[PDB]
Amino acid sequence: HPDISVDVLVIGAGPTGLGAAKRLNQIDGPSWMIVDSNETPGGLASTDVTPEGFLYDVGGHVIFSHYKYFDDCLDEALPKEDDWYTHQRISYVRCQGQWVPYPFQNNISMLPKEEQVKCIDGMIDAALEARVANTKPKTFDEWIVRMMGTGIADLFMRPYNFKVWAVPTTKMQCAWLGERVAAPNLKAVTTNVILGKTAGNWGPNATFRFPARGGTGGIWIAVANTLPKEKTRFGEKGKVTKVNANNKTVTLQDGTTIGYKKLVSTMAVDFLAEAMNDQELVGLTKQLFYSSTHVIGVGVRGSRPERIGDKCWLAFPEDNCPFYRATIFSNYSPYNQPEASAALPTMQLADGSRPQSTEAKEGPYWSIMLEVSESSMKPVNQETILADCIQGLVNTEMLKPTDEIVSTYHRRFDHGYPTPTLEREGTLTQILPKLQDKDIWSRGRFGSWRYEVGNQDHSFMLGVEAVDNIVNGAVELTLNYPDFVNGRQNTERRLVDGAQVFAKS
Amino acid sequence: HPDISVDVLVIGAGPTGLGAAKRLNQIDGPSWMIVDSNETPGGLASTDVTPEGFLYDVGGHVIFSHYKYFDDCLDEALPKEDDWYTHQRISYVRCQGQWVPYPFQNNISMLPKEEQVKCIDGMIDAALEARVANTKPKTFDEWIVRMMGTGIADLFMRPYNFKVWAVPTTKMQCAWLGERVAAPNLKAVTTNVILGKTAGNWGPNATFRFPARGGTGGIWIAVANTLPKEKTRFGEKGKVTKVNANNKTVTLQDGTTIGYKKLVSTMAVDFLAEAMNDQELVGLTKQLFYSSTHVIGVGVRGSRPERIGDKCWLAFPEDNCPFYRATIFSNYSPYNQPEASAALPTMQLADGSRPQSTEAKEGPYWSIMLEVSESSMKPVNQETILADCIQGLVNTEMLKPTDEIVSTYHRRFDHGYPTPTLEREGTLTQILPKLQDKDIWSRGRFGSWRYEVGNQDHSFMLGVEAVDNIVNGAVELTLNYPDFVNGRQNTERRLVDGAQVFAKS
Amino acid sequence: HPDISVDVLVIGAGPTGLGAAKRLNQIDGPSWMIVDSNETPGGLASTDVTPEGFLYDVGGHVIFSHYKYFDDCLDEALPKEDDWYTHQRISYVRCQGQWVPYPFQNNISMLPKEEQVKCIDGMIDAALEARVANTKPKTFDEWIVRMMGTGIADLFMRPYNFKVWAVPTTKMQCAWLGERVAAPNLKAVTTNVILGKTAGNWGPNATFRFPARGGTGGIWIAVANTLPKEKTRFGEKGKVTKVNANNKTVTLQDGTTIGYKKLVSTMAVDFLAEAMNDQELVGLTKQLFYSSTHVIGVGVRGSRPERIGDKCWLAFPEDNCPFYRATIFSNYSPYNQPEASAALPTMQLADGSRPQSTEAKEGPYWSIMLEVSESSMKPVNQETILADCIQGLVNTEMLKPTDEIVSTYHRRFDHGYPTPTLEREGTLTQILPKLQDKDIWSRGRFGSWRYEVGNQDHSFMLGVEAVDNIVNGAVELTLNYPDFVNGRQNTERRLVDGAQVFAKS
Amino acid sequence: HPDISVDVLVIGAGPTGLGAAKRLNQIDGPSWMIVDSNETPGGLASTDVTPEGFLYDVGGHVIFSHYKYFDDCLDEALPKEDDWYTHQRISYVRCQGQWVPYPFQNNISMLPKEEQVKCIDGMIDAALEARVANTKPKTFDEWIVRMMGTGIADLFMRPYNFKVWAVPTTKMQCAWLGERVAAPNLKAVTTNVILGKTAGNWGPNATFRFPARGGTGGIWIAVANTLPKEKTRFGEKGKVTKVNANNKTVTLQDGTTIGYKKLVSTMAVDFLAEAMNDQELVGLTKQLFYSSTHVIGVGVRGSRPERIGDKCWLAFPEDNCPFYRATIFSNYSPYNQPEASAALPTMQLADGSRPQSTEAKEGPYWSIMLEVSESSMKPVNQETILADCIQGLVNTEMLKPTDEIVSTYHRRFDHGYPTPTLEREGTLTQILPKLQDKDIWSRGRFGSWRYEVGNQDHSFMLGVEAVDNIVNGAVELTLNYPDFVNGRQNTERRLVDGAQVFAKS
Repeated sequence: HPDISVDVLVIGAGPTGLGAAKRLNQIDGPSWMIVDSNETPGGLASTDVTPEGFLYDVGGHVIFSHYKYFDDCLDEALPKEDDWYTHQRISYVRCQGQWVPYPFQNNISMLPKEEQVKCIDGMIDAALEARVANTKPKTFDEWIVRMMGTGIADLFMRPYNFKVWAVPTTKMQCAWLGERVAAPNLKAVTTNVILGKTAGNWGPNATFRFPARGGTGGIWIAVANTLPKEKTRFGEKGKVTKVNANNKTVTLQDGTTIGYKKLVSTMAVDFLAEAMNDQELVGLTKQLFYSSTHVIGVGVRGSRPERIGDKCWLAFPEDNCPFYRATIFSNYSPYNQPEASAALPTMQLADGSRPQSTEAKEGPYWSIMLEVSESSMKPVNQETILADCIQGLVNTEMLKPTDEIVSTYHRRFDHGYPTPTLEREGTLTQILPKLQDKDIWSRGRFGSWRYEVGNQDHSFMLGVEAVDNIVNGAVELTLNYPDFVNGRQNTERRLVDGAQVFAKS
Repeated sequence: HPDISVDVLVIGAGPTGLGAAKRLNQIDGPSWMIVDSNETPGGLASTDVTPEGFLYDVGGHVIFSHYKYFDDCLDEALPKEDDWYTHQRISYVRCQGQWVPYPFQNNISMLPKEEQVKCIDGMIDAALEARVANTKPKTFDEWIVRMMGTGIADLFMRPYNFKVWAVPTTKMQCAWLGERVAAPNLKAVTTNVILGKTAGNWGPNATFRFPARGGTGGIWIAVANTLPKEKTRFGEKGKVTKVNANNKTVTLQDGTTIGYKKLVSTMAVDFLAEAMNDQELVGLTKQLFYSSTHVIGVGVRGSRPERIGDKCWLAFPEDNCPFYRATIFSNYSPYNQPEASAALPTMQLADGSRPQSTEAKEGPYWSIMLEVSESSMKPVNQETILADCIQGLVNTEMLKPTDEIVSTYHRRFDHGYPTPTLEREGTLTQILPKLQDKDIWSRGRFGSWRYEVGNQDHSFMLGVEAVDNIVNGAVELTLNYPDFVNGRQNTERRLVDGAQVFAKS
Repeated sequence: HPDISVDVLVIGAGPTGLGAAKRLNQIDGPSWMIVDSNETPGGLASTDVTPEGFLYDVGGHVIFSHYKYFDDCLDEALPKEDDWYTHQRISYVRCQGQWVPYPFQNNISMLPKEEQVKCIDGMIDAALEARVANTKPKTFDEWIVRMMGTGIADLFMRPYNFKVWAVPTTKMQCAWLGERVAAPNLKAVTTNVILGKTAGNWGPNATFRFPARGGTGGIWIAVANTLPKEKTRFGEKGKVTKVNANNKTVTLQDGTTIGYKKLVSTMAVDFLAEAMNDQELVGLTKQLFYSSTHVIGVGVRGSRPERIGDKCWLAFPEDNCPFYRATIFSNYSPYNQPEASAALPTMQLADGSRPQSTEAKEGPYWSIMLEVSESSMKPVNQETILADCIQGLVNTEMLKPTDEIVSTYHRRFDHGYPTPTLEREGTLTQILPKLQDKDIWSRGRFGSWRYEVGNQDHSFMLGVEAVDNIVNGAVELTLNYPDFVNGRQNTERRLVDGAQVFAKS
Repeated sequence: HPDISVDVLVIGAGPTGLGAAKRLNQIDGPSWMIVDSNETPGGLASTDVTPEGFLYDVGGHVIFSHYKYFDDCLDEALPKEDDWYTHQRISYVRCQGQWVPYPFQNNISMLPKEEQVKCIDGMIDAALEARVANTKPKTFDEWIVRMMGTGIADLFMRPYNFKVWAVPTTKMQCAWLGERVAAPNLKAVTTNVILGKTAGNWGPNATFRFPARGGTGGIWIAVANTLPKEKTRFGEKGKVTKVNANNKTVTLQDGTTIGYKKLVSTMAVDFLAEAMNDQELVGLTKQLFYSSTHVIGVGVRGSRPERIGDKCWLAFPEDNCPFYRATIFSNYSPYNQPEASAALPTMQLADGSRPQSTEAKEGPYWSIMLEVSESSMKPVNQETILADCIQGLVNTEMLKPTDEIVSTYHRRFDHGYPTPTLEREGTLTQILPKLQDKDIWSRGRFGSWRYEVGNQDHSFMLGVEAVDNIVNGAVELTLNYPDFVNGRQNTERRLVDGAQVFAKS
């Protein structure tokens, strides 16, 4: 006899868990409950704030929704027109003193001519190989070089992805990138070079909306608030410490035990295996690879410098900086940093100098959010990484030596990226089925470990589709067919389906 | 106010409509009702009997299920082990006086060696061209030649498919055939030719089950039987004559009006448009192409001849018979024809002459079922078609001139096959969305006109999935993604889902 | 019995005939002589002079020597260092107001960026096609597009070659172009586009030498001069009017009969068939195709304009002028036009106006030589072609409207170019062996009709090798293997061979 | 001041040297002399005879002539039709108990079926690669696999050519094999397999003629006897022991010195280097590679066994015998072995037994000529090679254990094959130009070291073409352009050219 019993138990109130709970709440048939060890929902889509009042997401978080369901829930949670700000998807690659518009290969006219000649020769080779190709690429590296050619590969995607994944490109699968043939568009690349043209992959219709307040985490707080309070349990009181798969019982930190018939676990699957004391599953989940994510934030005094402008996020293939991505987070919402009348002392100059004065002076302020990856193949000195990042900002000309830093943030997230290693699927197809057999739907960015469906919308839907499978016999498409859900706008499943309509009648 | 009002109205009680009925019945949420102009459910999956006691399906009907849900309803309708007979999927291609095992190209070692050279030379060209191919084939014909080469194409798939579809291969699309690359397996084909080897694509793991009694129609009668009778209206009283899509009112032949919220229509969509008196839709649907099927049944006196043996169905590329397929229907079940003891007179010899005796004599009996197709491009003489079929049975040596025919059958089904013409999708993407904008789900063999998802299981699931889209927001996978449902085991959806389990508390 | 008897008779005393005569003379075995209807040897390699003292060759003649033998005779004919001037092989294509250095495709960076894009895109298609090509091209046109791509083909080689050959490129074979695979050097073309590089195919090591005096005609006058006079018969006295192959008898216009053992005929082979009164051969020779050449010469007052500079010959694909080639003939030798002190009146300005003043003014002078083709598919209006050419020089900015023309030249040459039509080889293979079997060696530009071996050195060597075959069993490499002789330095055969050295002992 | 002085000196009276002489004699201009260390001309084209009366060439010699000149000299030497026998070019490959008709790949239907499958699969791979090939093979081995596919390659050409060349196929170049594309005729191979055809590449047109008497050597004795005797010095008196390049003087065994103006040396070029005492040259010629040849001859008692029949020569890829080639020498001429009434004792039976009787018995007789290769990569035990060859004959079912042997022959020829190693051209293009600079035409099978022009006719013509270069400036086509001479009928150079016709007038 456990203290609580429900039909379906959801561990975790990240996007994936909140999805489950939303669908469960919409269906309102089987009983359910959601728990989380954090008092605040959001998981890796949470947001911190520095004591100086600079918000930081867990690194660059831009929403692109493949599902009208996701949209419905965001619209419900933040329904007002100024709950959101709309921006173009403006991104660039830092290469050889230049801000190269994404996509890199369409903009190498900004590079020295001698370099363009190397790139184009490289891609000519790739086009001619691609014309007679009858195998699929087996690694991320093959995919890159087949798609880009050697010169362009070496300039960007190759060193960039090591910096991103903290594993070399030769060690990753490439199926996760979808069905597009690994072949170059040689005409597009040569055309822009010939025309001396630059062109980004954004415009009036390639946008994203970002929450006005609270950062990305404001979304998930608001979504969570729509759920019936009593069916939630967040904080130390919601910490799962034991899962008895055989007895279908979960134990919490405070000794409270929960009976379930179906388990949706959105905690990391290596953690769940531990919570199960399933030795075999601990072995299997230890074979999975992941990188850790250091997020570093810098609050800078002054209005937005011309050189920064409308830039949103930025990729960094070169090694004069430790970060792989920078976000101009102050561009996402004016409320991601203090108002210009907020007085802050300067903490340091970007070159590391003490400020001439320690007096609190006003803004306006802008803000840079950096990401650094860590793994057993790429260590990160936690003591010096902030300074390395700030030096990185100077080296990349994001900051002048004189720019005034007024806030710093550094947090290290254990599970950051789940890595599409060559061995991933071989391992996941041993883990997920055994959990399934015990009526455990383990889902999410580290629930099911599949990056290609690891964004907020994917996660959210992984939870929804897990619930729909449990209840309505629906296919878990996001889980098992990433190319399908990413290749279409999923419009059928809505926050109001015909069931709720016919029922109110 | 209309006579009857339901949330969901289902028109038609062939496999599709029944699928919709069974899903509505299972969900047991929205009120629903199903109508049909025939007293007997089944549509083109029904079974006729001659006055002499020989059953015939609407042509060769062999179940291969892609879906667990479908299996669930069949198991439910016919739960006993002796409700079913299991057979191996044994088929042959009649070619140049010989029975060649399917797949044809793996068995051309039966042909004369000179012919084998031509065949292999053809496939060598196709192999060599496949190796540098950078375009998808645009027609059924292009597809066929790329797969097989000229020689093999001309021997079998070209003339056979004309005899099947009553249109030239050059007039059909090939996308309906799936995502498999149009390229020959040269090695397999040459290998069997070198080894002088024949090999069928059947065996103990490639089987089908057939109803013990009542033909294929018996399935659907039994599936209907599990529905609540009051929600069914089958016969003259159930014939739809008028659909008013703006009123969401249907009018039956006997004057009965049924008001609906959502319509699942499984009648031929060109008929639906007429019933709607929607001239725009009439014009659109008139642009679709279909063949008619003539079904010819022949009952023969005698134990099953050795030349026939365990043969199930048979393909006929050649001109010496008008039918494209023959089914040894007496192999599918002993109850498809009378017991040996039944006394029946001989109607005629297979060579068309009068029998030596007018007297009723005993069996055993066997039975052959034939399909002749017909279209505007392939007229059929309806007056000579029976004798032409029988003569064809003699020409192909399925019947000896002296064989005694004790029963004959001929029926013409106007909508037999929805033709994958080059124009089909262009027309359908005008029709199907325009109907769904009026909350009409037009689904099924001629409801949505897609042969590639046009078997009994497909149809059934088009009904099920239509309902699941209407009620639960499910993706209509079978409708819009034939390659997807056909390329997997569709296991998630069951006759008992978690919903029904959690409910029963 | 004939008036004259020799072992080997040579008809014609252009380069081919003189070649024969030179080798016969060197060998000094078989008796021989040479006739020509012209009192001045040289054929199409002769030179005219206007009454005003401007020299014109039969269009642009630039020697590239594939053979040492040819060099030896040229050296012997004109031994003095100052019998020659050396120039680099400088040449341009006129296109869109620009002088584009040859090779055209390596220099399209002078064209507008939008033209460049078109050019590269075309070449990218051709490169991709070449990667999977497994057929040789069949026509000149196919060859061109495979080498260059559409855009580049259309800018230069297609319309240029129509203006050259007076037949469309589609009507010509392409084997005459050599054995190089028809594929683009896409990398070289893009690289020069990217770098904004121009690069002409000339320099210190790509030169030609030109007679200091008498034009190209000076060469052959001086070569003929080394022959023993008594074995020549040049002028009216040497015109061949009848050839009796069966009798091995040639008749001259003055009644002189010459019996021969072997005939080397270098006259146009259609002319030979008429002289043979051989209706079969006349029939075959009429199936050959040739164009006529209009040579236009323009003498111009003034020191050589800077816009002209050291230009040698120039190509004109465009239809703003009738000529296909212009030669700055005054660059070849200072004695191709009068000294600066020579006094000439202005005949007309380039704009076509004739000035009132007959005042003879001094020089210096420069000189343009132009070529316009004519054929049955390309009529030339002889009455206006001079004025059209001159307007062409103004259209192409070679002449200012105000430039003063002091001399004009125009002459039509019936047989100008032997055309590499599709049918050429088929026809020649009937003609040349038939003549062979009669001991007639028909050789030379129109003797054997092969442009690819139709230059002065080739022609000369066709004579030499015909004699060497006749006397010494030598292979006629130049005749039957143009690729072989053009792909090597032919150094083995000299004006002094061992035979002569050993004999002088 | 030398003992004798000539214009041209020929060292060697093998085919190459005799060619030079024959041409020198024909021209009858420059003075000349020919020497050889052997009293009997022929070199490796000579014929030995055993004490028992069995003739043996230096292994299988079969004439295929690319030249009319060669034919002329042969016809002159042996003019009666009685002097020659004509035979169809009948050869087989010994493979797994079968005699497989050349060409091997067109006849694998004699092999087990399972193996035909391996072969065809392998060649199918090759055809698919060839369709997309963009590079020429770099080695003999790459050439073989690209032509034949793996399986066919392993069965024959790979193991065979190591047995022929005594170097692995990976060590040799492939240009020597000519300009044909390295690609399979897939349809020809599959066609014969399907049809079960065993088709030989010989017929009433594919013939060779072989001398009636004296074997191959009889040819060259007869050609030599046409030379003015006094200009020949053959035997110990004609042995060259010294070549002083700078004095243009040769010194003979007895002391006789000869001054030349030009030298044609047909001795092996490593021997020439030595005779020149040129250090640099010796170094270079030592870097050339060559295989030695062991010729084994077996005289057998009895009429030609049925199993042998009309076989001419036979190739042996397999490891159960040491020879690469057998020749049924008794098939070439009835005079290659004693007449039937010739009495001979049996030396041994083929299994090695002593014969039952020691007395001489009559014939008739037949005869087998075997070839074994030797090199630093493939030693040959000279003491046992005869016995191993005889065992080979039993192993290959060429001889029964009971077959009686009445003669044995073994002889080792040091310079056997000049090897087309990868390094061959690098070395030769460093040697021949230096000899050329000293007025030394080093020519022939080991004079110029090129197997692809290393047959009797090539060798002859190498000598002829060297003379014609020396005297008449002729191109040395056979020397520098093997693909050219071999790809054509060389008919222009005759034993009586025009020069000799015109001189007798």
